[PDB]
Amino acid sequence: MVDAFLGTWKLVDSKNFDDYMKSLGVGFATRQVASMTKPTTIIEKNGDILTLKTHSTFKNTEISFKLGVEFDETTADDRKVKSIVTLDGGKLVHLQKWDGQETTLVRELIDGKLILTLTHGTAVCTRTYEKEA
Ligand SMILES: CCCCCCCC/C=C/CCCCCCCC(=O)O
Repeated sequence: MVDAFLGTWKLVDSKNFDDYMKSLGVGFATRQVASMTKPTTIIEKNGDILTLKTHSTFKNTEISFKLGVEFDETTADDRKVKSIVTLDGGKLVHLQKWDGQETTLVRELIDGKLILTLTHGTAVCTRTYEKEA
């Protein structure tokens, strides 16, 4: 059900990431470096366990989870959140909760590209990834 998402993906477009980061309280210097990074996202599965790596010249993260089962996560910007990832309408929907706040990270495949939509507050960022062979 999550198979088309699997593989190695490289960032090729980003819209409103600064707005999203600023909404989360990320400092200007971090936003500045992040605005010039092009991460690689690697999504792998082993049975019911997905592992999602995000690699860059700036920061790296890795999470492992089962769909539909809450997990603790420490984000790239050091938020300690309660997370859950599901499939909804064919999209991979990652919801993070902390301090009564929420943000969603929604991934969907359009014409073979992976679109990541990040929403926090009123900020909506769209990042496009292309698959590495
Ligand atoms: C791990 C790569 C880090 C990139 C720099 C991020 C700076 C700190 C910002 C944190 C806010 C949360 C961002 C989540 C999305 C990361 C980029 C993406 O996967 O397309």
